Amino acid sequence: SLTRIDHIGIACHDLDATVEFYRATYGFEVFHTEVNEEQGVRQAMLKINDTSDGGASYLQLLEPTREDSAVGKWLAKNGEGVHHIAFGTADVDADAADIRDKGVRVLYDEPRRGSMGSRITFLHPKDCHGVLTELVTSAA
Amino acid sequence: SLTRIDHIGIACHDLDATVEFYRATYGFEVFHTEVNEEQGVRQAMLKINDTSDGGASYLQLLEPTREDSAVGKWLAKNGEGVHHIAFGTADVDADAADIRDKGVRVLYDEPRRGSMGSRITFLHPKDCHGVLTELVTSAA
Ligand SMILES: CC(C(=O)SCCNC(=O)CCNC(=O)[C@H](O)C(C)(C)COP(=O)(O)OP(=O)(O)OC[C@H]1O[C@@H](n2cnc3c(N)ncnc32)[C@H](O)[C@@H]1OP(=O)(O)O)=[N+]([O-])[O-]
Ligand SMILES: CC(C(=O)SCCNC(=O)CCNC(=O)[C@H](O)C(C)(C)COP(=O)(O)OP(=O)(O)OC[C@H]1O[C@@H](n2cnc3c(N)ncnc32)[C@H](O)[C@@H]1OP(=O)(O)O)=[N+]([O-])[O-]
Ligand SMILES: [Cl-]
Ligand SMILES: [Cl-]
Ligand SMILES: [Co+2]
Ligand SMILES: [Co+2]
Repeated sequence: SLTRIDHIGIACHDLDATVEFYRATYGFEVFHTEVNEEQGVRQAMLKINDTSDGGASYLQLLEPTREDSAVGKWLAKNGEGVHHIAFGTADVDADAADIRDKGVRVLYDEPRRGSMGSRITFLHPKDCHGVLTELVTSAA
Repeated sequence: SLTRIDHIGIACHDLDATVEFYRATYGFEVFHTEVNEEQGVRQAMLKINDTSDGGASYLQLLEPTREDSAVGKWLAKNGEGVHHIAFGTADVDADAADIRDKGVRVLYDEPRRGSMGSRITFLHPKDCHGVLTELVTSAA
């Protein structure tokens, strides 16, 4: 089952500048930073709250590491802003299979590594009324 | 203080069809529906989780009631997808004044009515790295 909003994926041109914006404006602090070279992003997670399923909700700020990447292509076309939304589940493999069986395109055969060792997959935005939708199971 | 992600505002052409998509695909159900004629939207709130500040996190699906509205203009330009993000606070007036004092444009002098009697205001996307950002205090 999808039991929380896990995060909002926000694309930006300069991760350090946009991190500073969220810290200065709202008092949000950095929970974690990492590079995902497969995905072609440098990311920062800002934790906003805990959630009733035992998880948490974050802002995931993403700067592309290369133009030839999902986020690099998207920023070039659209400018900075919301790139995707992510829902948390205790079983991404099972939930992804159930959604594949409804005819919504699941972009990975098998979940891939995401933030903080999580396992993630994506649903095609053109099957989700224009919203790139991620499914995530936390490593813990 | 901004203590939760309150909701994701998602624009759609057909509220009933997009509600059905979220119900069929993810098992989300409708928590509330209402029309906001000032804002020019028909909305449905889908509750995803409760949050550690005592509040909750929703998907807010929005269909325009008129072309000449924030969401009608935006859908015509961009197609369906994420329109805004909303953060919850126990004092929208105080937090909005603190953010106005940082030079981020606050679009209302005074918070206006939002979902379920909430009081809301917005920050200009061009001051927030491309993200239309709402601040909301729940009526309870
Ligand atoms: C590490 C991690 C992350 O979140 S990494 C996040 C970055 N990685 C990802 O996004 C991977 C998944 N995304 C993708 O594979 C691709 O970007 C998509 C789903 C396949 C689209 O790739 P395409 O190469 O087909 O892009 P393309 O520009 O060709 O566009 C294909 C269609 O999708 C639309 N589209 C593309 N990106 C979109 C987005 N982010 N949201 C909504 N619509 C989108 C686009 O406007 C076009 O619509 P249109 O036909 O109406 O004009 N984490 O830890 O949580
Ligand atoms: C009831 C409720 C709701 O949430 S009601 C939600 C619907 N209402 C609202 O959005 C009200 C707040 N929004 C607004 O007043 C306006 O839409 C904005 C902030 C002023 C923009 O209005 P404008 O008439 O200036 O729009 P305009 O198309 O002229 O565009 C002005 C600039 O803002 C950008 N922009 C417009 N809408 C945007 C959005 N949703 N996200 C990001 N960028 C946006 C746009 O791309 C352009 O950038 P560019 O210059 O780089 O091209 N609730 O209960 O929670
Ligand atoms: Cl890596
Ligand atoms: Cl009304
Ligand atoms: Co993500
Ligand atoms: Co809203």
